[PDB]
Amino acid sequence: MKIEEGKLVIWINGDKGYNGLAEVGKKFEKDTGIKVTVEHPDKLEEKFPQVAATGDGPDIIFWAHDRFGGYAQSGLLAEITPDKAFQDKLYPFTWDAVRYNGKLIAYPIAVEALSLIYNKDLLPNPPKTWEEIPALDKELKAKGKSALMFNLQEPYFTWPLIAADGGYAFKYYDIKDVGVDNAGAKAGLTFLVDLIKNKHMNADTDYSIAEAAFNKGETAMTINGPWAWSNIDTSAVNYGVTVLPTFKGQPSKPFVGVLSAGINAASPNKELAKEFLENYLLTDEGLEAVNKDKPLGAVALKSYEEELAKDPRIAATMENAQKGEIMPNIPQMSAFWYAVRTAVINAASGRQTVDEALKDAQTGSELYRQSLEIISRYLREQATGAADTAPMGASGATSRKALETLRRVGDGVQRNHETAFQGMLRKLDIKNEDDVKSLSRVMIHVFSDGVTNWGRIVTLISFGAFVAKHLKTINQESCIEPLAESITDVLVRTKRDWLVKQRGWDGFVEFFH
Ligand SMILES: CCc1sc2ncnc(N[C@H](C)C(=O)O)c2c1-c1ccc2[nH]ccc2c1
Ligand SMILES: OC[C@H]1O[C@H](O[C@H]2[C@H](O)[C@@H](O)[C@@H](O)O[C@@H]2CO)[C@H](O)[C@@H](O)[C@@H]1O
Ligand code: NA
Repeated sequence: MKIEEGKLVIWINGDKGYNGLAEVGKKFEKDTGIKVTVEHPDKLEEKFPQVAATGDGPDIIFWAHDRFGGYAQSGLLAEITPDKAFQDKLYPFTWDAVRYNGKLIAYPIAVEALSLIYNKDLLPNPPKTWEEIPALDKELKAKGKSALMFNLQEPYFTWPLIAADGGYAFKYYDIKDVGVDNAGAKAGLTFLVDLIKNKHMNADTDYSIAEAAFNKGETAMTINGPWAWSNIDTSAVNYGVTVLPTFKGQPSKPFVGVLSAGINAASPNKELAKEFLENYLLTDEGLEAVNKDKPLGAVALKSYEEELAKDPRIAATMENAQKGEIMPNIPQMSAFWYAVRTAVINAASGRQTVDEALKDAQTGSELYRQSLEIISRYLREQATGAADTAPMGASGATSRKALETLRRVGDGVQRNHETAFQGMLRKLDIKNEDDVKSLSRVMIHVFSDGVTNWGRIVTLISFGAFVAKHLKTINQESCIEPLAESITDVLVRTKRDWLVKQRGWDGFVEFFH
């Protein structure tokens, strides 16, 4: 099994206090003889699910809590079971952030929210509104400075503004209700785009560029989290940390993250990982070592948070946090961020209009759920002979028309392939939920081998329906939902970009109209 026993490998993002974490690791080694390696791989949040699915990767992964539901759904995390006395050492709301399907899937570390960071020597009174920024930038440009620079390549940083006037990810979670392309989101992202068009900001600005400009005194404000304050301390900029500006009179609403540590389900060192996280890291001295390297924010550990809470920068962080919302941890968060990242980048660069960009983001964010709705309904009605009577939601005319198209087209595909499907089904031993796991390997492989088009997607789904009929016949109707989920995963994981390019299921209805 790929992960080595008797050592701990930890992954944490490169903007965090990884040298402090490695000090905690040295302490552990001194008491236990177990060496701890801390690494900060690029794109770790994307790499983890790839490697862990093979039984490889780090023993411990640190990331905000939003990615952890996806990893837990995929079976990539160990359930953690801290006892009552340990649970009571942390804030309950930090535990809530790492609860998925009623199980704790990670240890919470610290609460992170973005704030407005400003240079007090350039801007003694920071703007209370977004709307006053253009005028401020004009005033600053006369003196060779700019008003505001922040990372436009990661949507986390633009989210507070998108959300201010009513953008939202998933309504509180109703995965059916997505608010990425509503009027509020459009208003916020249009304001950003106008800043860029009026040369108050540059579309190419990334994390490093914005940090460098702020810490060199070139720009009067940035938007960043507590991890950033160490580099600003070293630069000797006189800075303040404050509430984000309002937009259309309403607060900026940052997405609040709880930095959390999960244990790899494939680790043979789970007991050492638990001992390290509970008895070395989540202690006053452990968190202090980390926080001294790069500030964590509002830590989850009550004893130590009471000391940090007196710092005005933490107060500001918590003020922004209360105006914001805790991120969801559901599995489609990954897709939501991918869609939104592209929409912001393309709207900023002018490759797409705001309307265009947010439409595509809404399609991408809704794709898994919409696909599972169609596929699960078609498989279940095929298997049983009766349609599901529940409505689709308020966003569900697309689901409905896609199901109707699928019935029409799929009737013929199953009819014409009945002999071939009967043959393929016989080769396979599909008798219970264990077997369906295997099918995913087969179905991915077979599906990916050929060309990408709607006809072949209909054939994949049609075979799924043929299997569902068989499942029902042998009293394994409970396997139909897992089959539908597995087909949906295959389809959206391998064809997401192609699907969004087609306008999702509306494209399907169009192709076969
Ligand atoms: C694992 C079962 C799947 S998934 C799938 N996805 C798209 N298309 C498929 N079949 C067509 C003919 C295609 O490739 O266009 C299949 C088959 C499938 C099913 C039965 C068969 N008999 C011979 C070959 C074959 C293939
Ligand atoms: O930009 C989308 C991105 O947002 C959040 O990632 C944050 C992270 O939480 C912070 O700890 C800090 O590292 O900056 C990151 C943004 O660059 C989400 O947690 C992440 O899943 C998402 O992709
Ligand atoms: Na990164």
